[PDB]
Amino acid sequence: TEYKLVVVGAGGVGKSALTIQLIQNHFVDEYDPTIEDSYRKQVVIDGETCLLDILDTAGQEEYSAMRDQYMRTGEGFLCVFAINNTKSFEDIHHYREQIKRVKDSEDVPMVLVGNKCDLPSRTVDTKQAQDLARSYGIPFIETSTKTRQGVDDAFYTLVREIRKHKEK
Amino acid sequence: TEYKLVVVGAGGVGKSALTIQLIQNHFVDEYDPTIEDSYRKQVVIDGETCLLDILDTAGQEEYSAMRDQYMRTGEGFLCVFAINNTKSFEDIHHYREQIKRVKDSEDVPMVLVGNKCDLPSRTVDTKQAQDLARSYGIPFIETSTKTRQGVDDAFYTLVREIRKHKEK
Ligand SMILES: Nc1nc2c(ncn2[C@@H]2O[C@H](COP(=O)(O)OP(=O)(O)O)[C@@H](O)[C@H]2O)c(=O)[nH]1
Ligand SMILES: Nc1nc2c(ncn2[C@@H]2O[C@H](COP(=O)(O)OP(=O)(O)O)[C@@H](O)[C@H]2O)c(=O)[nH]1
Repeated sequence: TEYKLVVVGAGGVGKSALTIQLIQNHFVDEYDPTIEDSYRKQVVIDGETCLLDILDTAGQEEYSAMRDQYMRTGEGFLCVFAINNTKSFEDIHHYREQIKRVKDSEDVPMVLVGNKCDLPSRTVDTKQAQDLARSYGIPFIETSTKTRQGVDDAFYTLVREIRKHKEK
Repeated sequence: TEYKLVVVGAGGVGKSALTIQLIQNHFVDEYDPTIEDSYRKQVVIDGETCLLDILDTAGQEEYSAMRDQYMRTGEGFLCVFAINNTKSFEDIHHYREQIKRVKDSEDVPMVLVGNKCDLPSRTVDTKQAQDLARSYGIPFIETSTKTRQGVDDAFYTLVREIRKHKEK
């Protein structure tokens, strides 16, 4: 019964960087003698075993058949833009709308993430993003994989959102 | 109407290299005024529009929730090992068995691919792989992304296998 987390957003916003850094600080080896080699790696976030996937829509993924499958399988979504990329922020709404459509749900656990908050070349203000998150009813947090600001908190917040959804 | 191709195999066998090289030689821009920016990139193989996905089970993908979803969505599978990696050849059968189980089908279009055939350090003989492919009833081809040997033929053969399956 793992929690299934999906990281979504425009190309180049830092989805891989965020996910790698999370794994780096939260993976453990678990003994499980029912599997071939007797040990498996898992990620534990806020007490929950989590699966992690990245949904990219550009580049090689312009050729993928899997977008809607990622949206159906994911239980909560980190919706990532970069604070120095206005287009990436503008693209968020499309992602959120597609997820809601594919999941046929108005209550999907989500956290809005403004990554690269170490950069001095900001074009998306914290207030713009907070306003967006408030409209959606979801948390917003700024992150940087360079300084580590916010990264753990973004994923832990998403886990708490999934947990509250599952307890409904 | 798109043919959905999935490249599967152990980490490091060359799945990304094969897929990138295929895209490089077969992508086209298509005019489509129904979509946002009026042009979309597509891959055309043997006259068919194809979608391309890579199923990796190790590394970051040890944490993925999506393996069975890739297997359900894919219509044909390139099962890739490397000719200098005996373990990757040994791992093929497990992949094939899982695909058949998930798809609940004895007739799944597949091609067996022995990649890195430019390398002089061979530990998997062509006969070993041909014997495996014959048992499965599927084509086998050796490829190299370094010399380009076989790469186009592997994907074109898979498209023909899917086509014949769809005409049944
Ligand atoms: N300054 C800065 N660069 C970052 C940060 N996170 C990622 N990057 C860089 O942004 C680029 C894109 O990151 P990547 O993880 O590949 O993005 P993805 O395409 O969304 O997976 C890379 O060069 C990363 O080094 C961050 O918090 N700050
Ligand atoms: N010599 C040789 N190396 C290859 C070939 N295809 C891929 N490689 C290398 O093998 C490594 C793994 O390739 P990659 O595509 O990342 O494998 P994947 O993990 O299966 O996606 C990389 O260093 C590639 O450069 C090939 O045909 N010949």
